[PDB]
Amino acid sequence: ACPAERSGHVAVSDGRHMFVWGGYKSFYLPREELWIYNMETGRWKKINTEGDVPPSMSGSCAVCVDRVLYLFGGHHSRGNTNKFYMLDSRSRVLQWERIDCQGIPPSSKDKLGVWVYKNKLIFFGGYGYLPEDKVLGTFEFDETSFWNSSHPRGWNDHVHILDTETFTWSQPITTGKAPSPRAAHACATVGNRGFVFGGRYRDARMNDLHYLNLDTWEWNELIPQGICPVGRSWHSLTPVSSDHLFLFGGFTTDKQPLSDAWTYCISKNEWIQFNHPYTEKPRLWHTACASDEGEVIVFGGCANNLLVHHRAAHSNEILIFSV
Ligand SMILES: COCOc1ccc(-c2nc(CC(=O)NCC(=O)O)cs2)c(Cl)c1
Repeated sequence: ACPAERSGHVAVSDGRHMFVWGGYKSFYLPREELWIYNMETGRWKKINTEGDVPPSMSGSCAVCVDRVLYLFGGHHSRGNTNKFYMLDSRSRVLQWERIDCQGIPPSSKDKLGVWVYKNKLIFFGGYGYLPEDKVLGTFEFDETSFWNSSHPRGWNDHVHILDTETFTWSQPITTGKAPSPRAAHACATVGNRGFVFGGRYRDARMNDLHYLNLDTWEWNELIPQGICPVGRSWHSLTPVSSDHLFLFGGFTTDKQPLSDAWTYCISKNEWIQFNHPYTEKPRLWHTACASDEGEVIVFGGCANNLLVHHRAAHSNEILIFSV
């Protein structure tokens, strides 16, 4: 009929159709299901996948390139993973493919972000286990995870490249000052600039903005003039044009669910707050996808503090923002 409510799912789009997989609610959602939303008509459609179906997961990182889907990472019932999957959505019953990649993969983690640039999928940050061996960057343990679970976890500032020409992992030699290790940040790509805003680190949910030059591997920090959005994690950051990123929702340091929306103007280096009718619908750990008609499609996520699991208000609403 319609997709069940969920948080921490993935959603990717080609501008017409939005593909939704995974997430959890109050147990993980069925791993074989793939929900497809038509951005032009508003109808959903459920299909069942086969092949090397990934385990049902929260916090995975997914992209849609040339109508083929790539999925990295996430948290399943036995923990975090660093496996890589692809799902060709061009043609026949769709088959997931686990890709045995070459090179040193990233550590097993979730709640990260990715930038697409030509043949490269570029992943940044996240939360998961200590890397099996030293990795270019820094890993910072989360104290609370030691006593809660068998395997402690922590945040990282790693940058990894999966080159789709050969499916080989590598780490670029970056210059500049990289952002601190973080998870639940939001990543967005415009041209050769890989933007990242916000995220959780230590005891803070941050408000800084940075971009990585995807042609020179140089980190730059952006300091916009005037009023800026409150620091947050579990928010969405979506390119809406060559010159504007759309920001919505999330979760403050003081654990307040957010319903504000902003546009970040790249050319002017300025934030502009966006009026919308969903002020009473804060979401965090939702997804957001841009349509070819200048809209942003938000789905799922939780309306309150999802860390109180027995009171968590997960959603299956579609919120349309006209930009
Ligand atoms: C597998 O079911 C999902 O339910 C959850 C939801 C959240 C967490 C946590 N994530 C962190 C790391 C972080 O930066 N979290 C982002 C932040 O704190 O703003 C600390 S607690 C966990 Cl383990 C399980």
